[PDB]
Amino acid sequence: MISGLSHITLIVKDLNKTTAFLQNIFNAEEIYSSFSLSKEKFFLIAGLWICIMEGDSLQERTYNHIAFQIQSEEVDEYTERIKALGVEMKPERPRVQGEGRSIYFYDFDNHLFELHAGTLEERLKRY
Amino acid sequence: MISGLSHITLIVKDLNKTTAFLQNIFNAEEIYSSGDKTFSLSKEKFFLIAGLWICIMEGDSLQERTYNHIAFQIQSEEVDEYTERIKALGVEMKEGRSIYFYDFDNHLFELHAGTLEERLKR
Repeated sequence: MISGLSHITLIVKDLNKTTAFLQNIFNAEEIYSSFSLSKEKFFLIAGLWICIMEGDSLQERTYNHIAFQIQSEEVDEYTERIKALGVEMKPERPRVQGEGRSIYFYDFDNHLFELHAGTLEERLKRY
Repeated sequence: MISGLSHITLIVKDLNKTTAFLQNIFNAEEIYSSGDKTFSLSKEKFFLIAGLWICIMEGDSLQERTYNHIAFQIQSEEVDEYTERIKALGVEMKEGRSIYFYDFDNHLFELHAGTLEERLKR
């Protein structure tokens, strides 16, 4: 069986610019930096290992994405933080009852990120 | 501050085919299903894989393959086992430490043997 999540790998055209992005918004803690076969850095974000690699590859924008957990009270604060950095944010997404609030925004390489204030239990409860 | 991972959302063309893929390889447990084509409401399912909430929504597959991907952890002793199990599904694969393969929607997945924590020793 699967032990769990190992890490998430994102390819970006500008590693230093993305690094700043992650450190500002996610309080990402760099724990590794690339003789290396590629320019990459590993960050620890809320217990999750995120690997960023510099490269030309660019995935078209889609709803395939990662969602991090935040508390309801923090929605406005993160909204202000994203707004401050001029990063593109999505408008309010339609929701069903039991589905908590979320914020959606992009990095500089078509990666959509979600900050979700809801829970799985609430979602399944009504269900 | 961000307390951790909430969930991972993937878009796939065939939800029933993907569900089989998830259950077979990752021992994914379906815990939720919604959708009503007569109500113009697309299909969506929730699965639990090693305690992780995975949301799957039916839609378009990724247009091209890129190195952006998710990596799940397994045991080193399990590398050969998972290699063969993946092969049995006909999906394309790119006893070491990492297995790379795609599902039917151009999503690159990685099965990593060992912990990145231990990986740090370059």
